[PDB]
Amino acid sequence: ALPQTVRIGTDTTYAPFSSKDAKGEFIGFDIDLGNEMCKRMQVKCTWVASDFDALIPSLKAKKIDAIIASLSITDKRQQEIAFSDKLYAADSRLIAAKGSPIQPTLESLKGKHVGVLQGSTQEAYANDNWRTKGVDVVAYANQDLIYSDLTAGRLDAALQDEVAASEGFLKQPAGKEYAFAGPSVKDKKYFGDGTGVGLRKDDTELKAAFDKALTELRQDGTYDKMAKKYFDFNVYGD
Repeated sequence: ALPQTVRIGTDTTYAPFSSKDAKGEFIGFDIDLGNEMCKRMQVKCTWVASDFDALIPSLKAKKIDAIIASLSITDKRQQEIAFSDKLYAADSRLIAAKGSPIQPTLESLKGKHVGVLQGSTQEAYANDNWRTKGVDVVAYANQDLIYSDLTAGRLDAALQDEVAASEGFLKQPAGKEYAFAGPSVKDKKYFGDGTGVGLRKDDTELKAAFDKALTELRQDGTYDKMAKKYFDFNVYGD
């Protein structure tokens, strides 16, 4: 059976997907997606705020029943837990000066100076595809210096998470004359297969319910209406 009340864990420090408003209500695209799915599942859902690092432990311990918290669908996590179908993409993407012909390809990037955050999934992607193939990829301790190096012309391009740069640098005055260069880069190995509802492996009925609700709210246009509140692009991806 479904939970009487599905307890859904999230970390409310990640706008525009999950945060708290002035009245202490949970808000964001993750919250809209969860609530809409729950409505169609005809189950009660209670949101539970905690730190992201505690979510999978809480799920395994049955303190909560589901995770919606921009949780990447990784093969490593798939070994321990289950996921719904993709909620939206969490891919990376290059940023360069407006008008730049740069593409996220080895051919385009040879001769270029690319910056990436040290220790990141973006760094790993850039390492295997670009740096070891001869592209000047330089790793940074701090994202802020990546962006100030880009605007100063020290860097030609920066490889970042797509949505975070879209909400951050590209909407700040310093990023006004900058733009994504080429399409997002997609690879489950480095970036996962999108985000999804995190679930216990044996709760197959609950997975079936979330997946059914998601398919239905996507095909009747509710997904796109909800996403448009936060995003002016195809956040779902491919």
